[PDB]
Amino acid sequence: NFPNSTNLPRNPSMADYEARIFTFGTWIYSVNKEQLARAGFYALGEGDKVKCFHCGGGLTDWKPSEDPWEQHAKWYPGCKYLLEQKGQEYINNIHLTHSLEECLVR
Ligand SMILES: C[C@@H]1CN(CC(=O)N2CCCC2)CC[NH2+]1
Ligand SMILES: [Zn+2]
Repeated sequence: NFPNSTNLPRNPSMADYEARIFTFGTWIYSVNKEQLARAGFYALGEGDKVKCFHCGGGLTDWKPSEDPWEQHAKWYPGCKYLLEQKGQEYINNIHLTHSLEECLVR
């Protein structure tokens, strides 16, 4: 499934922060659930699989050093939720950061 880059959320049932939060339940994983919800993510109930309510972009295997908004920008750069909450300056920063990384680690 392709990522939603329209201004309309793919899962409007999950558009409220309240809604997203309930999906987690007791959360054992290394990334903060409220942080994840704030970044538009709700839990799938399979390991630490989250999905963004707006773009539908899915992310998994959360390391403690990984930020929700950073990972959102990384994999779902076309998400209009992301664009709106963070701004384009932030998204460019994130991209330049990750690309410069993949060329210093590399
Ligand atoms: C949270 C972070 C996400 N990474 C990539 C991922 O989960 N993807 C699934 C769809 C394509 C990118 C793995 C490491 N942990
Ligand atoms: Zn998104």
